[PDB]
Amino acid sequence: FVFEDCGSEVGKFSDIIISSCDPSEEKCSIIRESEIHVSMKFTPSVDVKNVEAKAFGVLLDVPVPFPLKKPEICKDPDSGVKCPLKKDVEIEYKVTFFVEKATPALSLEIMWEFRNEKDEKITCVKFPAKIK
Ligand SMILES: CCCCCCCC/C=C\CCCCCCCC(=O)O
Repeated sequence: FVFEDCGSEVGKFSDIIISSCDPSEEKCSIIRESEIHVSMKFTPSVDVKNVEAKAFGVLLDVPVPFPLKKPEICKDPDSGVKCPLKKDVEIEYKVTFFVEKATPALSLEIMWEFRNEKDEKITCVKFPAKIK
């Protein structure tokens, strides 16, 4: 599968790594009852004062918004990212989350965005996943 760019206007990403899956697969396997480690290498094209992350699961061609626990990336002590972000400098975001047993097993497209304080997209990543 491909970590597709779903449109960003104030940055780009170069690499996404999800511990439970490899891009050689048809869909990204997300294992329940396990810790998932996610990394993104990205570069803002402008100086960024604050970052708010957004996630969506695609259903019926419509991206449905899903709540994140720590959307203010720069204020999360474990993210590895400190604001302000400098223009043209590649940095890396890190996050670990645990997928509960109570998580339904399904296949869906995931859309994941980092926005700045101005609600402009720094990154937009889209990929197919299978929770299994
Ligand atoms: C309930 C299971 C959720 C399904 C797993 C989604 C997998 C997508 C992988 C990476 C993009 C999401 C990154 C956000 C990490 C969550 C941390 C948080 O709650 O802020």
